[PDB]
Amino acid sequence: APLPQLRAYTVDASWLQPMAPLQVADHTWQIGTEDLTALLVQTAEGAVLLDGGMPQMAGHLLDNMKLRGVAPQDLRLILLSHAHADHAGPVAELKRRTGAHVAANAETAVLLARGGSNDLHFGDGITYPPASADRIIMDGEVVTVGGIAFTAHFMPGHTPGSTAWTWTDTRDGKPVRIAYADSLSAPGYQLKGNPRYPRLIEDYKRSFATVRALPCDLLLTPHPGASNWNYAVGSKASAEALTCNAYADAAEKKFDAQLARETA
Amino acid sequence: APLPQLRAYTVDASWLQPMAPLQVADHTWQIGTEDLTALLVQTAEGAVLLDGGMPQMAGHLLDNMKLRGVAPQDLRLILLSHAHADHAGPVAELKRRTGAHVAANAETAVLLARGGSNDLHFGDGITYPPASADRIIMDGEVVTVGGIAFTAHFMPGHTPGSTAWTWTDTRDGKPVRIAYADSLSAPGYQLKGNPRYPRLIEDYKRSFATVRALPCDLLLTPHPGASNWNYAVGSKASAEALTCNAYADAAEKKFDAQLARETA
Amino acid sequence: APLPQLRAYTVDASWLQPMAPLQVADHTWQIGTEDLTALLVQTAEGAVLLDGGMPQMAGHLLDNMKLRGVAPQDLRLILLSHAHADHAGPVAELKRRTGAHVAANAETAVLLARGGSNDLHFGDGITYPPASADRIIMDGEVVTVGGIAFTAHFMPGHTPGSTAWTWTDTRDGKPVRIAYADSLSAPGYQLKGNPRYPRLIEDYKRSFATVRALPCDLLLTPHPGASNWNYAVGSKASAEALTCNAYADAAEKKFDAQLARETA
Amino acid sequence: APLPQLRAYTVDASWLQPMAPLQVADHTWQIGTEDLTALLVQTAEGAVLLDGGMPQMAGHLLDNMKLRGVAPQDLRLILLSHAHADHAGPVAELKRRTGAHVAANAETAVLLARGGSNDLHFGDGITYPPASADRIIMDGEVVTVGGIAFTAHFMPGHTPGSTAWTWTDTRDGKPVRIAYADSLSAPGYQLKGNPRYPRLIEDYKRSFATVRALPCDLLLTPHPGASNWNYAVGSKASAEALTCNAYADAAEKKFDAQLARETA
Ligand SMILES: CO[C@@]1(NC(=O)[C@@H](C)C(=O)O)C(=O)N2C(C(=O)O)=C(C)CO[C@@H]21
Ligand SMILES: CO[C@@]1(NC(=O)[C@@H](C)C(=O)O)C(=O)N2C(C(=O)O)=C(C)CO[C@@H]21
Ligand SMILES: CO[C@@]1(NC(=O)[C@@H](C)C(=O)O)C(=O)N2C(C(=O)O)=C(C)CO[C@@H]21
Ligand SMILES: CO[C@@]1(NC(=O)[C@@H](C)C(=O)O)C(=O)N2C(C(=O)O)=C(C)CO[C@@H]21
Ligand SMILES: [Zn+2]
Ligand SMILES: [Zn+2]
Ligand SMILES: [Zn+2]
Ligand SMILES: [Zn+2]
Ligand SMILES: [Zn+2]
Ligand SMILES: [Zn+2]
Ligand SMILES: [Zn+2]
Ligand SMILES: [Zn+2]
Repeated sequence: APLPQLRAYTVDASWLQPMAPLQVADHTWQIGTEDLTALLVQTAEGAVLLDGGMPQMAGHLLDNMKLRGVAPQDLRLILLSHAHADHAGPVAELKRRTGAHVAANAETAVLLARGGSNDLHFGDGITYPPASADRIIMDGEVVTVGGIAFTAHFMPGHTPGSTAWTWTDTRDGKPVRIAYADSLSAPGYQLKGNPRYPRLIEDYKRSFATVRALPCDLLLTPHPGASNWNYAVGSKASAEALTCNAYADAAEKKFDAQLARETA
Repeated sequence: APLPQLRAYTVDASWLQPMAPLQVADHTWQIGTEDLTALLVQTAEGAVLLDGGMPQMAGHLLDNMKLRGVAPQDLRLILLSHAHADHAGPVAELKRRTGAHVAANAETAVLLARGGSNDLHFGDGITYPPASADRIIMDGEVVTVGGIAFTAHFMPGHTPGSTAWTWTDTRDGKPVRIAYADSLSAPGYQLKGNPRYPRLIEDYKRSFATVRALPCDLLLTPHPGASNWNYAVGSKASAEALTCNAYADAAEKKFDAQLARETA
Repeated sequence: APLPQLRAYTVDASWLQPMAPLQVADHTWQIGTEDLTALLVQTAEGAVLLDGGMPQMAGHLLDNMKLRGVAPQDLRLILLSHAHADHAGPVAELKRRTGAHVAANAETAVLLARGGSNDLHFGDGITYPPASADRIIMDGEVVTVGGIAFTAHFMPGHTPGSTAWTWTDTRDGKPVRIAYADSLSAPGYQLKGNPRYPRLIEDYKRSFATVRALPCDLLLTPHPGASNWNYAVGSKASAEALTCNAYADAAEKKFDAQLARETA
Repeated sequence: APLPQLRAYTVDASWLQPMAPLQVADHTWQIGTEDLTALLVQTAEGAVLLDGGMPQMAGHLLDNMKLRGVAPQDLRLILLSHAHADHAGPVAELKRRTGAHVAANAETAVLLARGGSNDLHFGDGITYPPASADRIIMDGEVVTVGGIAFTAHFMPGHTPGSTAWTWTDTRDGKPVRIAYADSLSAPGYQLKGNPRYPRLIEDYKRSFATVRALPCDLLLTPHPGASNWNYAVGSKASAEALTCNAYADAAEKKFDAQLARETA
């Protein structure tokens, strides 16, 4: 009886369904797929990319950046929510083909440095090509590119380096405060007494309060369904979107019920 | 039409067929599978592991080390031939569970650091968990562990960091010079005018002469069939084994014919 | 007028005054200098080193380990308080000459990876040879070596990766709870509105409460004077030592006065 | 008697004497100091920097790039000769403040990754802030930026990753072939039987032949005096400059005499 074969990381087909650039604000564009968020922010001095999706999406992101008139050498910075393969997949290839830098916190940098291997909950099952972080950022730090200020807010939980990014854009000249909050889920995580993450419950709870207090007029999440975004219906995508309170309060109820069912 | 799914790195079943420790010399043991070489060298001050095989072989290697009376903390050093997933797969997990160090040259270290991603010929198709090299070694350098001296011989070709290791063991008190030479194949490689490896032909040719001149009374290769080793027949495994000249001369004939067919 | 010359990191002479192993508990030994703490813990399966001091102390640490009958290959693990040159200096050389692994959190790992360069407060003025962390640890995680359990407690402040280590030893068979807390000082730090560390005050305050609640019957600090340890007087070294409450309460009073004087 | 203090890396004052941009060709500019070469190549799609000099020269390089009308975000690539502190010093700071990428071979990347520590000949005496290489290049590989092609030529000797860069510029429309060859010196190196570099003599000899055959109409070196460049006299700087043959033949005579005196 031979040893088992390696198994690839397969996802839903909608996660890999490419879409054209859907506009969020005057400078913010969704250029990922129907079920994976990849945000582009075009400024006067360059573009900024927030997350990238699956590893095989690198070419699709570049095609959509070309549609927005953004050349590869115009991408200045890559920001991340958390360093899992379904969000930070193409980061390594994007750095090679765009000449961009990656800014992330220490926890996301070390997870990105080993390509998602030795995950606290997933082990080596979800692995992507590794990449290095060029700039380490702290909680509440401000990253400015082309006059647009990106503020990081640590929200540990899904990964130890989970980060929410908030910035202020315009919509026909009216200022809108966009908050890109990371996921607050724990799919199959051992919450109680996890040796690889002893203070996991304290971090999740403290992150729920963090998401509630985010300066936010419009919320987006790495998975659009988590905040009731529907990238497929085009104009009416943000119709039934959730608030920061509604998103954090719904996520905490799921966390407590899962925590209660774990004690069984 | 969605983007294609990720595909895993599947191999022949014999590459994953575990085997018990087959003895090579007084201190050298094969503890891998039937078609993947993993050499253990037990010394008075600790053990040395040469290659590890597929990524899912980490547990099998530890079980065989236990059969030889080698505890995890007794593995002192990990040496490599080249940093591909079918040879350096479990290196990252082995470092975590054994407290061992990895010695490799600059070219193998950087390929091991990115887990085989961005391969010169394979791209991101064959990816394994990344690991870091603790000690960088040069061509002709001597690594000593427990009185046994391991000499490295650079043989660039299959990978830029392909390394042959030679050491002198005993067999019932009689000194035997064991040479562990890396593969000299180029499966699907573009040999002529490869932009990622311009001087590839010069390196292959120079490596053929290197393998011929290795101090060698017994030759082993990462794939046992490359030197006509048959780990399955136990005692008669080294019966029809090849010499250093026979192995290099057969590999060069295949390289030239492939090079001639490439010009077509 | 030429550009200014590089200036080395010079310290007090007592920081570099070697001392013989002074015993703390049945298994805990101070093997550093008179004004720099380097703790050795000898277990049945190997030794553990906590901090190392200045970069030029690597040879002195090895000599003292030899006096305790600890061979270089017997050092299994290196633990750190924070990755500054006066505490993590010889870590890179120690890893080369002992075959030991380093366990630290993400923030200490990335600072250790760049050798103290690009410090949040010191820039590139205090730089030491870089080293890599082999195992990343989380807050409250337990590291066990030879039956002795080391519990990490994150106390961000002096550096973002400042860590206190607590373990339970014996003293003539009587269990003693030793806590090795990191420094709580801010020599020349901008506390209010520091762009490289926006939430610095929140981390310092939260760390003061962390140090107070440490399970501790005997406290040691990277600088022995910070807890009124006097390694020079031998037996009477722990005579006037401070408690966890006394150490945290004295450090907070200095932090608030410095914070009040900063607002001037 | 306390342990000795750390000593900084002090150099000649002329190595730190800033100079204004002296023009080499239509697109090539020397923007370093009087005795340290730092070459800037302005193209239509961005600038390229070859070497940077001492670590404290980062601000001077940026000032000279501003004089050439090159903004920090316009520096696309950093190329190196070898990763010593007097040539790759400011690379880490330049990457932070310019958003540029670094391309170097495996041997230079690993030396740059540890900031010059654990040098084969210098140990930890010459240490600079570490930086990471974004793109690994092979011997004879071509790097193109803005239509200007940079060809790498490995010349191991001074360091294992010593690289000569050759490109073709214009001078009033007339094509000039510029070769930037690395140093061929061995100041205090043990040449014969060096355990850290066993095949050092073979690499030096093979590199002498490499420098002779470089396509070169104008030669520059990291230290301008090595090729009889005098950056101080402005226009007449390249007056008494050496050829590729003259530079390699003079360096080999010094190597053989030093090798003969070493055998004494
Ligand atoms: C590693 O990627 C994830 N997990 C998986 O794909 C497998 C392992 C699974 O358990 O379903 C992960 O985390 N995601 C999230 C998230 O909320 O971030 C959700 C909702 C589920 O999908 C991705
Ligand atoms: C990356 O692993 C290898 N390649 C593959 O598995 C695929 C990609 C394939 O082309 O067959 C690779 O190289 N090997 C060698 C070797 O000689 O080293 C041989 C003989 C073929 O198998 C492994
Ligand atoms: C980087 O090393 C330190 N700082 C210096 O040496 C210079 C920069 C200085 O400002 O005096 C640092 O932090 N230490 C601590 C500590 O409490 O950790 C104390 C008390 C002061 O000494 C070391
Ligand atoms: C590490 O920097 C160097 N060495 C020193 O500065 C000290 C250590 C010294 O031995 O003089 C080094 O190599 N250089 C070269 C070169 O040719 O590259 C020359 C000519 C001498 O200066 C620099
Ligand atoms: Zn995820
Ligand atoms: Zn996800
Ligand atoms: Zn291979
Ligand atoms: Zn193979
Ligand atoms: Zn400090
Ligand atoms: Zn200190
Ligand atoms: Zn040099
Ligand atoms: Zn030099």
